[PDB]
Amino acid sequence: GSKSFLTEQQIKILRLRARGLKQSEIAELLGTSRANISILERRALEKIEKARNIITIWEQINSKISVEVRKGEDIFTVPDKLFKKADELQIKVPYSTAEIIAFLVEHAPISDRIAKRDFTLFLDARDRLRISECLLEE
Amino acid sequence: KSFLTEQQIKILRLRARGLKQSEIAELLGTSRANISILERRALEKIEKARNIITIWEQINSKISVEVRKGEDIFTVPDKLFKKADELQIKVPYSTAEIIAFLVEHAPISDRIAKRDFTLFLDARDRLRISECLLEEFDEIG
Repeated sequence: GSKSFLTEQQIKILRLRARGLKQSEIAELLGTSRANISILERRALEKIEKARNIITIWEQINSKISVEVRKGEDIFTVPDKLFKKADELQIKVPYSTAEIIAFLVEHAPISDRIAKRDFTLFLDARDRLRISECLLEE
Repeated sequence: KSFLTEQQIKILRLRARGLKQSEIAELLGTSRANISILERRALEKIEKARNIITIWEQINSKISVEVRKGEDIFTVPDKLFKKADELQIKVPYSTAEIIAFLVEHAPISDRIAKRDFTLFLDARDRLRISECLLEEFDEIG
C-alpha cells in the first residue's frame, strides 16, 4: 500500500488478522470490501517479506562462515562441507553434525533429503544458524 | 529502491572486510562521493527494514504492555505481570530481570521514560522494545 514503512491501515489489518479475525469480519469493521482488504494485506505481507530479505543480506555479509549448497545435493553431506572450511578459517562452529541437520530439516528448501534449489548456509556474528537463498560474489 | 542493489551489496561487502571509503572507490571505478551516497543510502534501507520486522514481531507478540512518557520504570513490571496472567502467564523473567532490561534498551532518562514505547514478549520469549503503541487497535469489536 506504500513504501519504506507500514501505514496505520496496514498495522490495523495485520493486528486484527493476528487476533484471529477473518477478512470478511475486518471488512465490516473498517467499512470496505473484503477484496480490497485481501489486496492490502497482500501488499503488507509482501512489504514485510521484502524487508526480511534485507536483514538476511545484512547478516549474510557479516557472517563468520558461509557454505553453499546446490540443487540436488544431499542434506547429510552439508555438515562435512561446513566443518571442512571451519578448519582452514580458524573459527568455532558451536554445533554438531546432528545439531545442524535438525536445523536444515526445519527451515531450508529441501524435498525429503534432497535440496530443491540452491541456498546458502551461514553462521552469523551471534553464533546463530541462518539460511539465505542468495548466492553472491567473492 | 525496495532492496539492496548489487553495487550497494559490493560496497557493504568490501566495507565488512575492513576497507576504507577511499580504497573502495577505486575498485568500483567511481568517486568517493558516490560511495558515500550509496553506503549511507544502503544503511538507511537496513534500518528501515529492522523497524518493519520489529513491528511484525510486535503484532505476533504473546503479551505487550504500553509505557507512556513520564511514567515510572519500576511500575512496569507489576503492570506486565498483572495483565500477563489473563492468558497463560509465561514471562520467564523476574521483576529485576526486566528492570535491568529497561535500563539497558529503553528510552528512559534516569528513572523516568523519555518517550513512549511498548515492552512486549515476542515469539521467542525474549524481551523487546518498540516505539509504536498499537494497543488502540486491540479495542475494536
